[PDB]
Amino acid sequence: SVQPNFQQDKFLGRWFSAGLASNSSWLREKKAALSMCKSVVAPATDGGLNLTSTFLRKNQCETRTMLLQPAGSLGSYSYRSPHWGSTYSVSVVETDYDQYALLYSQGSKGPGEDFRMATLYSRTQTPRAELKEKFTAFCKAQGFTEDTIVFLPQ
Repeated sequence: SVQPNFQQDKFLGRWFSAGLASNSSWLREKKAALSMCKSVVAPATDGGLNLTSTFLRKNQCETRTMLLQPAGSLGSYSYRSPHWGSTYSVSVVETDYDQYALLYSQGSKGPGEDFRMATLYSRTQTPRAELKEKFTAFCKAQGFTEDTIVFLPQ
């Protein structure tokens, strides 16, 4: 399921990763340890997106960029992970552009085929109660149990 009439240009800019859910234990625990991270979304040369995330380690702001390649309909992408020998489908399931986006990622090829993750993006570092509830309900609809749902603190 993809956001109808998806406007990629309105999805650009600064977002904060405010929650996630996944069937991968270690990803949930690590992302929890990192806290909310800033993401910057910019158009890529191939018509898709560059997603640049930053996180703090020790005295340092580390930068990571993921190329989300267009996968055939607006709002859906594919991400190739050389380190994990795998390719993943990434969809913007729902967004209002100015406050939130709900994303869903699953493995599509390689050993990470089984992987699944729901992600909450907010335009601010303090998502409102109603958006946290939306996200919990989104995760539940995607089969994630409440124990796999994690809100990332600022």
